[PDB]
Amino acid sequence: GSFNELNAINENIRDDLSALLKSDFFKYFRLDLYKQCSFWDANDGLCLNRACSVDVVEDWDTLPEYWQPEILGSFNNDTMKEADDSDDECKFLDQLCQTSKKPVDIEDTINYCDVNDFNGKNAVLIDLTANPERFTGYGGKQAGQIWSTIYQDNCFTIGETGESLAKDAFYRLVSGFHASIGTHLSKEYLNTKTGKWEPNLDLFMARIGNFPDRVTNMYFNYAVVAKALWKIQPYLPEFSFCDLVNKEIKNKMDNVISQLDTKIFNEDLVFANDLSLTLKDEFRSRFKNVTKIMDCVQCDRCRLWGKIQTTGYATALKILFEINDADEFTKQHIVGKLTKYELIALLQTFGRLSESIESVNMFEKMYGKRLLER
Ligand SMILES: Cc1cc2nc3c(=O)[nH]c(=O)nc-3n(C[C@H](O)[C@H](O)[C@H](O)COP(=O)(O)OP(=O)(O)OC[C@H]3O[C@@H](n4cnc5c(N)ncnc54)[C@H](O)[C@@H]3O)c2cc1C
Ligand SMILES: *[C@H]1CC(=O)N(CC)C1=O
Repeated sequence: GSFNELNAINENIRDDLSALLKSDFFKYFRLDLYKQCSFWDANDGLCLNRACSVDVVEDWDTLPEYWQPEILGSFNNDTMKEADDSDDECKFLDQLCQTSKKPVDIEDTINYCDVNDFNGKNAVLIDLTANPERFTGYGGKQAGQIWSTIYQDNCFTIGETGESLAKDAFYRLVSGFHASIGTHLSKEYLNTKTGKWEPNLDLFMARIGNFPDRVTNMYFNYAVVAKALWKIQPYLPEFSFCDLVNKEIKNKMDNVISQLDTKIFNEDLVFANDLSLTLKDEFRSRFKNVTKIMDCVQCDRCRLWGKIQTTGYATALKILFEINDADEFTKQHIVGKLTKYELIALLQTFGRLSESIESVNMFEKMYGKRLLER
């Protein structure tokens, strides 16, 4: 029954959210090309023995050279650009249009990236519109080990208030995230017979359709992210007005968020009121580690989007935990302190979840039509 309300909300914002995500302000994301995987060599030592590929398509050996996993998951050249230490993504929403640099800086220098701890040994700005999440063929042992490690590190301090609650929330968030990716690779699948990317109903049923709970987890994630966006809206500063190109972005983000109001928000989705300060920080800490293990993903596009969504979820949790027991002054502070980096992650993550719900609707129709066919 809650699918009805959430999906209704999503039908109305779907197109407005899409256009926003395509704007100059939100279309790029800062990514460090240098991987720090605490296990195997992520950078060089490319994945051998297909320990990073999926059997799926009968056999890749019978498919053309340019349709292998390493290519389907690679970045587009003519899109990304070098990221400087002045990258707006490192700045706080408060520093974006601070009344003609109210914070002086008419001399010396100010490295916001280095300050806010963006120690990327080699960061670049990727065009998310030209590098969409899609089926890349990535999978196998590495993919499975990464997912397992993530799910297996669901261990909070015993003796705490809601240790069971935190454990359930963490699992659902990861599951919705995992499912979200499964829905996208099913929606954006490469038909090795026409070279066209098209919906693959059979894959979807296998990764999602026949496991209703994965669908439920995506709606849960959608509500969590939507609630975090709803919670910050009243404290968003005028972060875009001073920029000619993105002048209306702040207002256009308001158009979307305002259409999200639902009674579902009255619910304590991540148990903010039931988790001790110790679990809240442990919970947050687990997600940063998820964001870290993303460096072990060999597939580049998968890593980019993984970094985006995990960061998106970490931001949502930060918002919902902190804004919970906070006065108005603290709320403006909390929202004003989010980085552009974090806001892009949060909104882009909401975009992935919005498209996933839409894709489920779409696949359910394909399913219904194929059955009416036979
Ligand atoms: C962060 C990350 C990002 C990725 N991004 C992409 C991508 O953009 N494109 C692409 O083609 N591939 C991507 N992959 C891979 C994709 O997630 C699969 O791992 C892959 O298609 C191989 O499928 P599988 O059938 O081996 O495993 P999965 O379908 O990954 O299975 C893992 C195991 O967990 C279970 N499982 C599956 N989904 C859920 C869920 N939602 N909730 C609870 N359990 C579940 C399954 O039963 C199975 O035992 C990514 C992997 C990681 C680790
Ligand atoms: C998580 C925390 C812990 O000690 N275990 C057992 C190995 C977990 O599963």
